[PDB]
Amino acid sequence: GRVTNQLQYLHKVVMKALWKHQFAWPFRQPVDAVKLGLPDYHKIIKQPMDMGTIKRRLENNYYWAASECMQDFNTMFTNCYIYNKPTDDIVLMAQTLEKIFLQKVASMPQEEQE
Amino acid sequence: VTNQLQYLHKVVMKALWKHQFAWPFRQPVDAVKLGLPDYHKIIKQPMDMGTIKRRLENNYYWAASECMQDFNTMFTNCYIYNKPTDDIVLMAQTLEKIFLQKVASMPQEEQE
Ligand SMILES: Cc1ccc(-c2c(C)noc2C)cc1S(=O)(=O)NC1CCCC1
Ligand SMILES: Cc1ccc(-c2c(C)noc2C)cc1S(=O)(=O)NC1CCCC1
Repeated sequence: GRVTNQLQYLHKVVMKALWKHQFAWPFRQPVDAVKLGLPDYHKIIKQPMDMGTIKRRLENNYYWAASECMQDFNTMFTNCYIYNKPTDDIVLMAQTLEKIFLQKVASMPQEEQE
Repeated sequence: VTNQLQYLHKVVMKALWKHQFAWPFRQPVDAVKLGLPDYHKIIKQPMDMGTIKRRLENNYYWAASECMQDFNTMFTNCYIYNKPTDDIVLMAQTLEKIFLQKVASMPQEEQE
């Protein structure tokens, strides 16, 4: 990967806002399926993702393009909607964080420049 | 009309609308037709491409982020309502990836 204007933005503007949010705590580290008593979690969710993984990937220059990092955010929220029951609080927490994500993504620099 | 909404109409909706996986999303979920009596009990804001397109055509949106949320609600409903193993979820995941890909290249400063 590399460093771009868009990836800096996703790191310093989007991720920072999401990270500090009051609903963000369950999303800051990987789902610990053992520590939460969810033996079926990895049977259902084949691609785990979390903001700590995404953050570390931004810090180590893992992404080549902004959309790659955006895909990871989407996977994180998608896993949550897919695995949990519609009425679970975590679902509402993901939706709120996801809306902030889309709002902030709308204001990202238009041309990806290294 | 803003620059961003025209991008969402001409680039994003254009790509998504004509996709081979788009057909289940082109019109509102018809719960009677699809035999899903609990659909509207679980899903409280139904959303679909036909609605989003109609809205883009009739200048309903005041901001790009408002259209983006609709697209997002449409996909989120799908993941929340359906079983993880259903094909519709796969189809939604594929469309949403294109959405995000295109959205990453949208004009940045929403000017009227
Ligand atoms: C502690 C925790 C962390 C992550 C998850 C989680 C995420 C995120 N996505 O799926 C699951 C399951 C669930 C949990 S939890 O143990 O289910 N607790 C939830 C109650 C309401 C908010 C948190
Ligand atoms: C025909 C149809 C249309 C819409 C849905 C749908 C959407 C969109 N979101 O939730 C449901 C349920 C489901 C169906 S369906 O009847 O479940 N058939 C699907 C199987 C794979 C492709 C079509």
